Amino acid sequence: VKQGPTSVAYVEVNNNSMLNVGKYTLADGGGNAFDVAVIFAANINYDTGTKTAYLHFNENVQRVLDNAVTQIRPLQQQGIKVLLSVLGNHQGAGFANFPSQQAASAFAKQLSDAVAKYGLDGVDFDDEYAEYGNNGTAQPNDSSFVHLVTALRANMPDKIISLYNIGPAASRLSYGGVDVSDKFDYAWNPYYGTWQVPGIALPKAQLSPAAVEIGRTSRSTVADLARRTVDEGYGVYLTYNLDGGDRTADVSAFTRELYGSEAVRTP
Amino acid sequence: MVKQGPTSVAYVEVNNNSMLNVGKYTLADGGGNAFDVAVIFAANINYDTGTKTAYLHFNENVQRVLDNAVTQIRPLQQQGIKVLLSVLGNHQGAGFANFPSQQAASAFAKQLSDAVAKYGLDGVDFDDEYAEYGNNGTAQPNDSSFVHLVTALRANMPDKIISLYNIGPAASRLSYGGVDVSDKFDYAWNPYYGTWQVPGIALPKAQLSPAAVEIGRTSRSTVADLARRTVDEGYGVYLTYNLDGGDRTADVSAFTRELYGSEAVRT
Ligand SMILES: [Mg+2]
Ligand SMILES: [Mg+2]
Ligand SMILES: [Mg+2]
Repeated sequence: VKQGPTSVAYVEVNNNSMLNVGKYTLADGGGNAFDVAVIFAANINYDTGTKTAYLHFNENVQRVLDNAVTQIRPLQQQGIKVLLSVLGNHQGAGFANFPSQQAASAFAKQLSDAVAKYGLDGVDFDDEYAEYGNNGTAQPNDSSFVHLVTALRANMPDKIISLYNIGPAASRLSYGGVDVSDKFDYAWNPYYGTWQVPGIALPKAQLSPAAVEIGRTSRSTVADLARRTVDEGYGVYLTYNLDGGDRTADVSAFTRELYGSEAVRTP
Repeated sequence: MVKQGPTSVAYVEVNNNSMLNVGKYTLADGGGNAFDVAVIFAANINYDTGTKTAYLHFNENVQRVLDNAVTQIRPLQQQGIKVLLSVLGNHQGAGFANFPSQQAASAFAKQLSDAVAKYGLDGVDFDDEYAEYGNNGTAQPNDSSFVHLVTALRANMPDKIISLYNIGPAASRLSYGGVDVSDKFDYAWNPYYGTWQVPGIALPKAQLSPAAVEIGRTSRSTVADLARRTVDEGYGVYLTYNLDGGDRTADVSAFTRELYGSEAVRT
């Protein structure tokens, strides 16, 4: 019954629980304050012996996935999609420097295998901390990310793929006559506290020019950025770092503008 | 063998890293410092509900760095590197923009100047985040508090450095009662790491850093691009944040090549 744009919440599972995303609803009965929860974050690692990238989960990320039944399914039951973000991890392998289509495809299978095993709704790409060049890896090239996303989308035609619009991967979305922009569901501004339209050939309904960090970004700014989201006709609103505290006022700061309603907490 | 180029600045999170790393990077051509200004991040503004009076608060690590200034600070100053103390909100309602009166703002300013002199610092940096205006029965930001505080502070230290992290309520409230305090600052920089945003402040370009980079997270190519744009366009400051204890020779040289025409070298 809620109508406005799609709300997104990155959660740093190293410090906080995914379930807090589901504790905020709209006073006027519209539904959840948040539409998408993102687990931050899995990693892309490099195995120097085999000279091969692989998907890696730290102790915290692995705990959330292993406990998907208490840590994920309840959000999904409420209607909240859950994604896994993937980040560089200082080992030289990154989303933009796969040496070949087959190599990018091997990684896509690992991502899609993880989405399937743990019942996830999709994946989010964050191309930072890769440290391209460590362990004798190559610098970014023009084809790696297009190959990777092309394979992932073929693997998961029904799942969400989203882009944290930063890093070398973000500027390499077209290769060999294929622009993979329409293979993403969403793209959003990575600079928390600011408004910045992603220059990506995706419709406005799937873009978040605004990005805020709950608990740090001024409530004045949260509200203004959500008002601009609606005013200019955009369809996504990115938030990061919701914790376990009482953020009713922080959340209401944008639910007031996105949905015309204030937020209430479940406990 | 002197260095010609914009003044580079290094925010150091002392909760995790030592100030001394800032002095560990010199230029391969001439041996000047890669970094001209180190900023201890960060002291706090607390409220104290009894007195109803804001006070300068140091956390365990900041207190340790200041108490041990002889080994953590003086070596940098003796190497020619100025050392500033950042001040940040701390969730207790008092912030730089909601002092109720000139007198109370002047009282907090005396605490800052006193601490500058006691520990032999070179000045103070303002970061107006996390204050949580309204907590403990505090007021919302007003138009006068920050002008009063900066006027009193500059009166206390005519010879010291006062810098502005360009974010938060205080950074839009620089004029009141016929007094514009823009020229009372020595520097003002973009808070949005990874980006280029010229502060809209009535300071000369030589005292502005539109560039902001996080060492170890911002891509080296972005570090270099922003450093090149700083020289082009003619700005006088280049802000870096979060230098750690690892070997960041390639990250530092990424900007020193463009700022000063020379690679950096560690130890
Ligand atoms: Mg689509
Ligand atoms: Mg395109
Ligand atoms: Mg700025």
